[PDB]
Amino acid sequence: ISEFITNSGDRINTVRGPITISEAGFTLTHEHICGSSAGFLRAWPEFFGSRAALVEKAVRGLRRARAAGVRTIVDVSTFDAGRDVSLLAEVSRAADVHIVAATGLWEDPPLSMRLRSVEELTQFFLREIQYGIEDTGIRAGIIKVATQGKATPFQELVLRAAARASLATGVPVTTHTFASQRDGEQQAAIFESEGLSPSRVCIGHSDDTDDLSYLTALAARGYLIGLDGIPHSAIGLEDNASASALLGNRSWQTRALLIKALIDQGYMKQILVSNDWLFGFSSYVTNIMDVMDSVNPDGMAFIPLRVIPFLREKGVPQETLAGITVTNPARFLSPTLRAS
Amino acid sequence: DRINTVRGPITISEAGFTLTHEHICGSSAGFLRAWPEFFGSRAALVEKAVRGLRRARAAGVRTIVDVSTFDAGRDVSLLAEVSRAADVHIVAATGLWEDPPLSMRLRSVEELTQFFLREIQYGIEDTGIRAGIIKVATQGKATPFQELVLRAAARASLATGVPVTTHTFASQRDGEQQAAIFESEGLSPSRVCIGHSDDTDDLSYLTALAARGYLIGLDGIPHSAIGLEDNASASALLGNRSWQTRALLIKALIDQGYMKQILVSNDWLFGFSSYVTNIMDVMDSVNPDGMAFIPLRVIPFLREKGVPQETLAGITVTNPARFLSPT
Ligand SMILES: C[C@@H]1C[C@@H](O)OC(C)(C)O1
Ligand SMILES: C[C@@H]1C[C@@H](O)OC(C)(C)O1
Ligand SMILES: [Zn+2]
Ligand SMILES: [Zn+2]
Ligand SMILES: [Zn+2]
Ligand SMILES: [Zn+2]
Repeated sequence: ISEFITNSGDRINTVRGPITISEAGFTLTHEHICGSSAGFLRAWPEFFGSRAALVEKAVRGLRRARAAGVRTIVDVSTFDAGRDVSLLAEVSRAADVHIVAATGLWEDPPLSMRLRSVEELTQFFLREIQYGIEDTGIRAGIIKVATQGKATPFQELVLRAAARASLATGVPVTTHTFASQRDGEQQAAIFESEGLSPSRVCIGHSDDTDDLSYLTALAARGYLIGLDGIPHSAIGLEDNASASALLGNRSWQTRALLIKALIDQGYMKQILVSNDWLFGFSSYVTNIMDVMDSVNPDGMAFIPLRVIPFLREKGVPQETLAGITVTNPARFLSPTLRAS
Repeated sequence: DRINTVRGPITISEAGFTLTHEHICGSSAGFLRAWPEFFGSRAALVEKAVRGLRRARAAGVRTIVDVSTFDAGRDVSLLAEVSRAADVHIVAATGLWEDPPLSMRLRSVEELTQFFLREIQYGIEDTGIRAGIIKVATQGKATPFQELVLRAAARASLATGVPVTTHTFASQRDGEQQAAIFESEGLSPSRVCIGHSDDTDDLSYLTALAARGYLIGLDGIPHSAIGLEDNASASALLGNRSWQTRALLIKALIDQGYMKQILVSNDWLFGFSSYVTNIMDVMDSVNPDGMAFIPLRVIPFLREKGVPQETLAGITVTNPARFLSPT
């Protein structure tokens, strides 16, 4: 019954305010409006043509995803990935797509973050969840963290501060991994040393690897497996070294078949899927957004328009695909009880 | 004729006594807006900076050059607010310091030139406030990216006439490599201040650069960890040379004939988030005068050493105006 109930119930924070869990609907759990650096969009909007050009590009892209069935995206851009929550709020309103904003730290923290203690980082993450981001009043609904191989000492602090903020607020944790180095195992160990429940943790970029034994072992422990970069592929772009380095040479079909493999091995309930797409991208080489758009014009609509029909023909029932894209994110994003 | 400040353009005669290397807040891009509670609050930081700039003003300072770049967390709206409430001109900076994020580190020399030009010719962010100086940095041998920033700074200076000021590891003679790269771009040494030059005691390094026409930034005079020897982080940042030792380098360059090329400052701040947490309180505990340290302590020290008032006015008024005046 309660799955049909919109006008009451528990709540997820978005850039437009709280929404009920049922309103979230089809949710992409790892996306970006703009992948940048802190303060960069405000200091140099001409890098993106203009701020207005970026807004208009993002609103059209979100409308394309919405027409394909998407109702919510989780923007896992942190402070140091140049998250501008005022941009998210504007494009969410214009496109009528819910956007959940993130706290945490990604792979480019400035000195003012790198020098902080685990206690200080915990207060910063709590601030963005409990008080709001900057002076906007918009509260983060997820905590994003990152490793790229064996964790640095600072990255361990970030992982611990994220676990502590999650336990205190109930909001979930989502991670960036170097999947081929099995980063999720060390992340899991640190999270579990802090008492964090695996069901509150998504081990991301897990479709970057073909090692099913690594993925199923994490899923068997209750971790969520983020198969979040399905359209990332430089096939056909072999003469472009920067695009090949970033997007890899594994096909989207290979990445998507990992979704079916986890389903076949009984781990449907542990799967989250996404595109890891963006509408602006300044933290890499200059032409990269144009290159990515030439590869995947569907943008964030790639999961519903391409991946779902591909898995359907492979025999995955629609109800299973709806469970992965609607129910699984709703359980992930719904805050748990605060500790104490 | 005019110098751009955070309150708009001013004429050369309005600059007056000018501190040429200062910071309202040493931070990181976006950090003040995202975590103002690190500084107590934004309002507390404003109040502290206004009290400090008002004390400097009462001591005779009329202008400071805030050499905080994008990646040092420059918030030009903060600079404008504090400048207005203390009635002290503030010149803002473009360029890049020692902590550029990926979106900067990945850019070409042409792209960086366009960014520096934007902040000088158009304005910083959406504020309409234009930079009046370009800040660059090395810490020993330049990284490949730092070479790009030095060349972009030279190109922006040549296009606009605004000067370049540098951060050095002075004991590694970084000014020599900076000079080499600048001159390979056709930049005049008279448009360049080699900063943190009081961090070294090698007079021959400084005089050779000044004999080539460079300006010499003796800009961290009150930086000293004397009395803080049990504090490893303060000692590493501030050094164990006394302020008197740093100030005597001013007199030495005067005595060697370079008074027209000396620029003096405090390199002080009112907030400081890019280092260890307690550092601003520690620094304030050894120099309560803050930015007033140059007029209240260094000036009398040099006057007792026999430096005439006309020479000290030349260094603190004439030189900064000549340096900041475009082209
Ligand atoms: C800012 C984001 C982070 C991660 O999702 O990688 C990509 C390349 C998509 O950039
Ligand atoms: C932000 C400023 C930059 C440079 O002047 O170093 C100090 C330590 C004084 O911090
Ligand atoms: Zn990532
Ligand atoms: Zn991402
Ligand atoms: Zn410096
Ligand atoms: Zn400085």
